[PDB]
Amino acid sequence: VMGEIAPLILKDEDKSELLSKNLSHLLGNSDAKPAINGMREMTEKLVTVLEELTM
DNA sequence: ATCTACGCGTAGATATATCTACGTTTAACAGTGGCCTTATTAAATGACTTCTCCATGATCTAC
Repeated sequence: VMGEIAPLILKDEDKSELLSKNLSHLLGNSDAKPAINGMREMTEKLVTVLEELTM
């Protein structure tokens, strides 16, 4: 996640400095929950980034 | 793994939103005619207390 999805999701940060963090900084584990499979904004951007990465 | 901070789920309190709809009979009448019983009978029979129980004085008779 922080290797590839984070730089495309987190727009303005140092990617190497992003490589040494916790998943919640970009996923938002305060919410998290199986609700990521729903229609939430982070789900939207994650799906967009995944679809762009693998075309 | 543990301490600490913070964002979120949630429950309680509150203001809001709910399209059709309207017009819902106006008129004139609410029987005009004639009758509202004609006959006849207005009981026919017999019965209308039944009975005692009397009041008073002269006379007979027993003690």
